[PDB]
Amino acid sequence: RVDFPRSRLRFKEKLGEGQFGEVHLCEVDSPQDLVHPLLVAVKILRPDATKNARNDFLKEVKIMSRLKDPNIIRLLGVCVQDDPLCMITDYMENGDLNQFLSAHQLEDKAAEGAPGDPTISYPMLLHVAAQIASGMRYLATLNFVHRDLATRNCLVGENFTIKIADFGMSRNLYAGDYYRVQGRAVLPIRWMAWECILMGKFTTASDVWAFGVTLWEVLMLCRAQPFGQLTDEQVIENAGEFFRDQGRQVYLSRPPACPQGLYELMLRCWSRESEQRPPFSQLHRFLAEDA
Ligand SMILES: Nc1ncc(Oc2cccc(CCNC(=O)c3cccc(OC(F)(F)F)c3)c2)cn1
Repeated sequence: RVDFPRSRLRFKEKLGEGQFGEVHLCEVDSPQDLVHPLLVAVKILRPDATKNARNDFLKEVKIMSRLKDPNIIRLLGVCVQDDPLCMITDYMENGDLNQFLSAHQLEDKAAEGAPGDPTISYPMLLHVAAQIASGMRYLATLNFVHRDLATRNCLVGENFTIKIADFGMSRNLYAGDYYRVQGRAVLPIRWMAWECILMGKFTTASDVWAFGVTLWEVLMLCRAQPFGQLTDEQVIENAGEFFRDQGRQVYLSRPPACPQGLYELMLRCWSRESEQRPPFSQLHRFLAEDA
């Protein structure tokens, strides 16, 4: 099945960089002809990319080809017949959600405002969170497990639209969010269900746990790291307390912006029993309909 026409991509700005690739903002004139212009993001494999990096790139494209939802990153096209390998996706103009919320302050306003405005309202936070829940609801229907849900992996577009993505665990900006040990998978422990930390297997139910923490982030306006006053080792030992179930495990505290009713739903996402955690359809309905 034919590549996207590589010649159509007019490169404008370099958005980001990794040791293997770089991401660019491109515009596409006359998107009408493709069966004023469209902005897209493209990830391109750098010419010095190892054999292993190329393989990972091709697998990433295949994985991404599964996912077709308004609130998940979308694979618009590819250029892989020739080099450099190219992956084309939605451009989300307001960047990653963690940096976005970090730059905002909470205000009680009836004005929807703009993503550029210095403040954001509580109803809008609920709307951000609902969109993530809706994305995750879709992934759950495919039994697709994300494994790294967090605000650093979400993107914000015009009019506060949200898309879930996955940028890997290697960005220096978020190094503090990962627990690294020689010979082991890198783990986002502060977002991980206890059974994930102890046994290393991920499920939709552990994605629900991570969503609870992602919700906590959003309601904190990303002002502080989950369990930020505790060390990595204490976070890992906390998973042990969940397993022993002697009532000594600890939870994230209620954000100021978070009403008690919503907090109680958040706490359910952190149920010891995976089966007692809310399904994403119920999480989505609560945020979309129940404030
Ligand atoms: N400004 C701006 N605008 C848009 C932008 O986005 C991208 C730009 C270039 C490349 C990508 C794709 C990265 N790969 C994934 O996201 C990925 C991979 C595997 C599974 C996966 O599952 C999931 F969708 F469920 F998460 C997701 C996104 C970034 N910056």
